[PDB]
Amino acid sequence: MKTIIINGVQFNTDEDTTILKFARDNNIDISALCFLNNCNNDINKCEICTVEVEGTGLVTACDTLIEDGMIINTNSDAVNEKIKSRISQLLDIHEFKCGPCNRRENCEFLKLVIKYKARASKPFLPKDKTEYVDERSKSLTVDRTKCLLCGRCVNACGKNTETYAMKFLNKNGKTIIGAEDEKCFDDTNCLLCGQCIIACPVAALSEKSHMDRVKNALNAPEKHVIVAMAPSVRASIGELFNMGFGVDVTGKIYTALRQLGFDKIFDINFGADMTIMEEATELVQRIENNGPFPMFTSCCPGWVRQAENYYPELLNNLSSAKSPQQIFGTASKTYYPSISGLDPKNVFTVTVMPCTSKKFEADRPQMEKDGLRDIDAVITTRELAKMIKDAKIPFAKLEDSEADPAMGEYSGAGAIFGATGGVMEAALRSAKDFAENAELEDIEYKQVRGLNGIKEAEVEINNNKYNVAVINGASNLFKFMKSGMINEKQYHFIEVMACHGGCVNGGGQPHVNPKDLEKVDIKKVRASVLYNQDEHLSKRKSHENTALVKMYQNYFGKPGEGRAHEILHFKYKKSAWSHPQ
Ligand code: SF4
Ligand code: SF4
Ligand code: SF4
Ligand code: SF4
Ligand code: FES
Ligand SMILES: [Cl-]
Ligand SMILES: [Mg+2]
Ligand SMILES: [Mg+2]
Ligand SMILES: [Mg+2]
Ligand SMILES: [Mg+2]
Repeated sequence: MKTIIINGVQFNTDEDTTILKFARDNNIDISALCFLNNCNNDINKCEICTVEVEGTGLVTACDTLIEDGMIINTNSDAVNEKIKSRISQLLDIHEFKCGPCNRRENCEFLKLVIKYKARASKPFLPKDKTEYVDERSKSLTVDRTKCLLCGRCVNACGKNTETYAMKFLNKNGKTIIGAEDEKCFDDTNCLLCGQCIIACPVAALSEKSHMDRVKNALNAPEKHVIVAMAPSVRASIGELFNMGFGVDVTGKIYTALRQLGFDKIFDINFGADMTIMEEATELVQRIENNGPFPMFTSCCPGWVRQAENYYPELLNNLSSAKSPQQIFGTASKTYYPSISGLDPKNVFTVTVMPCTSKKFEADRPQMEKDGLRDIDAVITTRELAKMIKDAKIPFAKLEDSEADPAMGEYSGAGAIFGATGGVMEAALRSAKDFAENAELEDIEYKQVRGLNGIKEAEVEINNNKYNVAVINGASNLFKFMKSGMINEKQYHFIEVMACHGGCVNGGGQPHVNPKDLEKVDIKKVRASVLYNQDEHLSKRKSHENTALVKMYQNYFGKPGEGRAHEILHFKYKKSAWSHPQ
């Protein structure tokens, strides 16, 4: 037991925790900035969490454990003057121009500036931003006129991926954040997962914009612009319209997309059902041939980059099915003209993703056929919200509409893709039916769901027991491989997601402030929307999707062979040998 006094209030406690956590647990306001993910910036503490401890002086609450006898003051003039001073020193290195800024509505730094009425000693007003901006990547952008050097991106990359692809760099005697040797992120071991963006409290890290690609296509007379959103968008975008967390906004999105001028409203969940058709067929092929094993999923481009960069010997074990994004895109240039009369060259296919790595996937040289890209543009959840707001579309008051069905219907198995273990569960629902030539009623695989980092299960398919794993976050892939877990038993099918929680926690998603993250389990609440859709959909197996069945019957043929394999599959170039690299 300890006795603590905070702002005159005595507490008796046996907790072993920091001042900051104890105070917040007890409804005592203490500000913080660089603290996130249970880490602060050890080499450059922001000190926004400063408090006074009698007999010690000023201390950082976010990294100081409570101790018996402490008498703490969080709101004295001296404490508040120190905090204001720290914010002022940050304004000295910050281009404070919120009007056109992409974080204007949800910036953590602006909130602190306002709270403490802080002002720079000397305004930072660079007349030209070229030297501060890196837009080389297909997925990420850096604007160092906004960077606080808070280290939250560095810490978050370490925690989420263990790549440490985001680093502190010494650029002629000045500290910046960036990739190894100040290279373009894409040319390093970076996965392009954008977890560093999600951790950034300001507009310093962003997605590489595709909004101009999209607007130019919408305004081109002869382009027919398809749009299709990822599973997770419908569970997330409402947050950016003050609608709260866990709101299913599917119908409003379809309406908003029509109001933005898109010419066809499809859904990547249809592509999710296509990927299952192919992937479950491939798994059954491997089961009936008793190998090869394991098969890894290939639908998360952060994981694909992780394999290319660290485990290229596993590229030969990846499923060859394209991801829902790319498989949908391929079909949008082949099947869709065949049922519409559109000239394939005039089709422009746009996805809305919770993900920055998806932009790199869509821009891979070989992701095209006959000169036509599978996918022409990828906008994040954040970018779609901005497009809606710029168009003055009253999202929260829109009536619901439906997708155009031909490439827009989806089953409950497709619906769950955006949660960790969703691909696994969806794939098993079809694989078991295929292998057993049956229509099984027991389709829920709750043992692969949820936030555990490594989830294993034994499944019975056609009288044989098989082992599956769901790897939940890139750091957990490293743990599974480096610890030898892959060799502890024979795995047959392994799902890997780069973002912990699955795509509902992707790097293109709405930012959430640290206080809301403590109040709301964002990964669970966003995923709950998707599981709810599956629960109430009539068709809960990808192979029961009626639009999909017609597509295969009339155009692609049998999945997993022939035309479907020729067109809808992809093997990574780095799977084969080359030297040098
Ligand atoms: S990052 Fe925040 S404080 Fe800085 S200009 Fe943008 S909104 Fe304003
Ligand atoms: S890019 Fe963002 S998270 Fe990273 S140090 Fe700069 S302000 Fe902090
Ligand atoms: S995109 Fe992912 S791997 Fe690359 S620096 Fe950001 S968090 Fe690290
Ligand atoms: S888990 Fe989803 S959001 Fe994250 S990198 Fe992979 S595809 Fe993108
Ligand atoms: S929030 Fe405590 S040092 Fe930054
Ligand atoms: Cl249609
Ligand atoms: Mg620390
Ligand atoms: Mg220092
Ligand atoms: Mg148009
Ligand atoms: Mg193949």
